Amino acid sequence: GFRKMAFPSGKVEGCMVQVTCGTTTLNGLWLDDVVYCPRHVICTSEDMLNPNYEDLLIRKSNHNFLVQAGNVQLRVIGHSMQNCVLKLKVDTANPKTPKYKFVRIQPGQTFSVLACYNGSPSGVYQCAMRPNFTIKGSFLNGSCGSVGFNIDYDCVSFCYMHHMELPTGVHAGTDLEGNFYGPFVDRQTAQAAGTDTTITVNVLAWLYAAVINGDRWFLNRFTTTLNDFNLVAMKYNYEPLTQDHVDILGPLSAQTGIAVLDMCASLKELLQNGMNGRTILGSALLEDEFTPFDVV
Amino acid sequence: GFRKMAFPSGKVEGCMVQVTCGTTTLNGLWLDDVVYCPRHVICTSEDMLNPNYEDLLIRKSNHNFLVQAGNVQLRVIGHSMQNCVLKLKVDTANPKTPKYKFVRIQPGQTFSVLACYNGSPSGVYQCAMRPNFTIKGSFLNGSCGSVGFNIDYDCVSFCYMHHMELPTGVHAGTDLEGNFYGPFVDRQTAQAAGTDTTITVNVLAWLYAAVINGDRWFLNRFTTTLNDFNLVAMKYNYEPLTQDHVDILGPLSAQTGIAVLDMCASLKELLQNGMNGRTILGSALLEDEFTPFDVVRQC
Repeated sequence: GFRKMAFPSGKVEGCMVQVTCGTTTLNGLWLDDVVYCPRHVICTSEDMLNPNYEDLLIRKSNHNFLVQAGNVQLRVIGHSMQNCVLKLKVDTANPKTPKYKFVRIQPGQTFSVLACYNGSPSGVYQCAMRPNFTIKGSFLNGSCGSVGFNIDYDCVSFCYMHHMELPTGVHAGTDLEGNFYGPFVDRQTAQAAGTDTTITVNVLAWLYAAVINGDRWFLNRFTTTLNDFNLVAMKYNYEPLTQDHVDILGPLSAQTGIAVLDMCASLKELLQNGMNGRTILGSALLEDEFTPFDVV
Repeated sequence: GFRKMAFPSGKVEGCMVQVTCGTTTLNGLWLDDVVYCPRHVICTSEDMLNPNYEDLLIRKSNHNFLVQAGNVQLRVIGHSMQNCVLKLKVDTANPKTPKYKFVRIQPGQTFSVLACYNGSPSGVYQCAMRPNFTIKGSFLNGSCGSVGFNIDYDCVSFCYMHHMELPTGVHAGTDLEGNFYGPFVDRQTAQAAGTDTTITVNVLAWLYAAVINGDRWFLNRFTTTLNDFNLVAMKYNYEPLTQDHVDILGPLSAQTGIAVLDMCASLKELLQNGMNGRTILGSALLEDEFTPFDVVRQC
């Protein structure tokens, strides 16, 4: 918990391509002989109020789509839709295609984002899917989109594709089968995310991290109960805690000797009172974007 | 300036190898037909207090060094020391060598770090060189080193190579010509970094970013002198502002309508009042790891 690290992006950098239809250019993902991108790329400024993606797409032809892989143009030989992602079939398969799978994550899980600006991968950052199903991303100077992923050995797990900025600085998107995370639609219309909350089990995992790293000043002699803790949590805008969360933290409790409900008592008192001038793990903020697995 | 973003690491990943000497294995950088790595790889555990690097190196021959680029073994055909870096000549140039250059940075400047854990690249993060010439990196689960860079257009600027964790959590290292940043040496003797101060010019550039994104609540009607600002800033462990910092921010004060010394007056009030509970650019802390250059790119 020293610093929020992202996975190295190299395996993903060679899958990014630019996709143009009309005036709209944005980022696509090129795997085997298929390019994936948000289906809203076929829309024009006027289509976006309330489009019929079915209709507009049947009126589209292969030569309407310009796909650039660097300075190499890819010829589109087919297209289909799968929920909110358009699949463009291309003449050539990507020789840089890594071992990969598509997965869907849950709120509270973390991943790395390779962000597009000005038509190329330009930034990488680590983040978490919020409980309101948004991502607190960087959108400055707009964007050309982004892809979220994890690396598990040689295998890349793609878990997120960006579709839109929300009125707040946050982002919403889909998994790679085009299913949205959260209660959003890919139209131009009033949409606001639900209330965000702090991800409690990650905060706990992060305090476990500090104790391992020697920061121990917040421990106290007391315990609490799930029910007593959860009533305090809801008051402070923190997610409830379940027996599953307790189970998942069990390794950290057995390694450290601090029971989970004993550490919840520490977290309970940190809410009500605060850090004063002491810091945890060199940070004076409560971090909730480190998962248990991340602390390892 | 919402998220601290790092540069995509791929051009650097193709350059990381693994140098072994005796029982020590750590990360090296393979550019053209040279491998660069910390000279202390030739050190026995006994030698770390008072190592005689010239004595230790004259006693090595080329096949003492084991260089592995993933699965391939590279063959060492010569070696030389250049300050605190070992240069290992190998018989095959790296076919993945990017356009690159070696630059020495100054404190306050930012760069991305590709961190080696368990013999391979495994994490990437963005940081600044602190004014005491250390990095608040991340040291855990058996580091094998790291390499710092910026990417501009398509050229990689390599600026940092990690050598040691200091007894604090911070890390210290050299540029790629082997000169240490700061007053450190590559021996395990008592070394302590000077006080870490806040990089005043980066906070100001951040604040300008926040005005540009429409946050204005911290602004006040006052202005200050440079010498009065610096007198107050020092009592909070903020670096002093120089005239060069003022000029460098000029672009932002033009775009924004707020003079530099106007914005300093607002920073003075923030330090005196705290943020209450409010936030700037989403942050509840004053952020000092974005440079004016970083800020003028996004804004």
